[PDB]
Amino acid sequence: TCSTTLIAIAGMTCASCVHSIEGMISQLEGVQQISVSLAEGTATVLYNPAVISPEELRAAIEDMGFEASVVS
Amino acid sequence: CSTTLIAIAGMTCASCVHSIEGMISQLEGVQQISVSLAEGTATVLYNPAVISPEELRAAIEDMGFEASVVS
Ligand SMILES: [Ca+2]
Repeated sequence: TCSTTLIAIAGMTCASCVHSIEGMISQLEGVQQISVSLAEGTATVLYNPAVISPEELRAAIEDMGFEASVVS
Repeated sequence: CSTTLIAIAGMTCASCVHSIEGMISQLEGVQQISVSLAEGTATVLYNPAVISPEELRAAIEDMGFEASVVS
């Protein structure tokens, strides 16, 4: 079964980037779905914790040039 | 839900109005959309946890109509 993680993402200011983040993160092994809220500055990720971790997700987002933090 | 008003240029037929309604209304997070051909606008009721005015506007633009968020 999937777990959920909430990640704060700073610096998102366009639709293009929302879609780019969702595309990149969704394709990682174990990621079922990612919902980015441009309004709230967050991503909610449904993932298989046996194969990927919140800190791996966070790190992938950072690598795209956004500051990111696992909230919960 | 939140509400956004989007100005859309170039709506000059019923078929396009309905196309935009269909495409936008079916996006995840979108509860309702009303398009005004006379006023050149769409009013969208949406869940900001899931979708933004910026994304709505970009989706309309991707269909071939110039769009801007008014409020
Ligand atoms: Ca999305």
